[PDB]
Amino acid sequence: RAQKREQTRARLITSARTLMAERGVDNVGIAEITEGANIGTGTFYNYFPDREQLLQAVAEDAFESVGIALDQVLTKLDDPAEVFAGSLRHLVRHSLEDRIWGGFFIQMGAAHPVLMRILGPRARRDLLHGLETGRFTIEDLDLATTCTFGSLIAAIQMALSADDKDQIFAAAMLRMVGVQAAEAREIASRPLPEIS
Amino acid sequence: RAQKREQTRARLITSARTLMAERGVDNVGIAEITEGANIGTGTFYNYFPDREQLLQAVAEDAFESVGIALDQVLTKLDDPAEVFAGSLRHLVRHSLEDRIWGGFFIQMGAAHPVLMRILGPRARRDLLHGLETGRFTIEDLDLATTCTFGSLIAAIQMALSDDKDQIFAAAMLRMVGVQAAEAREIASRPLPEIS
Ligand SMILES: Oc1cccc(O)c1
Ligand SMILES: Oc1cccc(O)c1
Repeated sequence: RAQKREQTRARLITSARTLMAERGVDNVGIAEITEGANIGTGTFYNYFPDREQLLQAVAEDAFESVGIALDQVLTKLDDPAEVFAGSLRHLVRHSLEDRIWGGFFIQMGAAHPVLMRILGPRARRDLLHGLETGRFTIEDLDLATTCTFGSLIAAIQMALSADDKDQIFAAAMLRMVGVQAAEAREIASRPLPEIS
Repeated sequence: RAQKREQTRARLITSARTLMAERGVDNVGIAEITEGANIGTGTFYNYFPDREQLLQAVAEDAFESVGIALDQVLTKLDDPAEVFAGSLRHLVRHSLEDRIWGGFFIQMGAAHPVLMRILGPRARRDLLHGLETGRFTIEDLDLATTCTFGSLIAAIQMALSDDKDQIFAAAMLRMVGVQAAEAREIASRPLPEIS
């Protein structure tokens, strides 16, 4: 049935996440994942065409969780520049602390597309907000959104293979959207609201 | 000696580029490539472990050619901002007009590392100069250069799906501390022909 497939995909996603969180997205095979979901190994490809799709579902789950948490806290700040900066700083910190996250930004070339499906609409919103209040200067909204995540990935990959890294990165993104060079740094250094 | 091994590698690179420039990166296999280099299909793996390494070498060849060209023109301008902007615009224009380039950005996950090792040092140089001059405001030179290419890739991928090069360059200027208002002006000045 289609209902059986529905819950199995869900169980596989849960299995993959639990295992990768412990050992790394790169150190878990589908045999172990199918075991965790309680199904025959040779039956995996009955729910996912390949490994990548499953990886993407796990990444969506991770990014969406933070996205929702960010929408709960951050947006409650008045300065659009702080909302955007704070959001970015949380992503960077999560990347340097979550085993599974670091794995997404390195061993996954589809990180960008996933980030765009889940956090893109949120970032665009935050940027549009800053544009409407004259806080930001942006010529193309979609470009700023996609470049932000392209930069995030590169930024996290560098940091991972190496401290206010999050602050420095956020400042650069603030400057990219039209914030005075000196002001940007200050805004990216404001106390960061707890995300947990 | 293994000197022939080196010659073959070079011939394979030449073959892949010629073929991919006419048919597109994704429509050319080991079969066609080895044929252009005049060797058997199977012997391919005696020169490259995978098709991916050859693809990277072809991209290196294309990025280096433009890098060298830029080093002999753009760098002659007096405004560091315009040197950086113009260089980025050439990269965007090539990406949208050259069949082979489009393929590197939407058919190769190693785009960033290849760009970073060939153009990275060049962009970093131009950014440092602009930092010396006080034209830019950058806290971490490596971060700025790796972010520029991260952005370039994303920007090109989007475009590939009227003056997009100017807009991209302006945003990068803004990212490095250039006044939002004067950024678009600099990014719209006549572009010096690279070749
Ligand atoms: O959820 C997000 C992610 C990145 C930037 C932002 O403003 C919001
Ligand atoms: O060769 C390059 C490529 C991109 C930016 C730059 O300043 C130089």
